[PDB]
Amino acid sequence: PGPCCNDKCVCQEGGCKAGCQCTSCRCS
Ligand SMILES: [Cd+2]
Ligand SMILES: [Cd+2]
Ligand SMILES: [Cd+2]
Repeated sequence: PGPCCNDKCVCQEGGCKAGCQCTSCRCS
């Protein structure tokens, strides 16, 4: 159970989660 973009920038759609550490999706 990790974050969302640990191995999947899921912002392009809606796969992210309440743990966006990645830096390639302007989540909020
Ligand atoms: Cd991302
Ligand atoms: Cd994310
Ligand atoms: Cd995101």
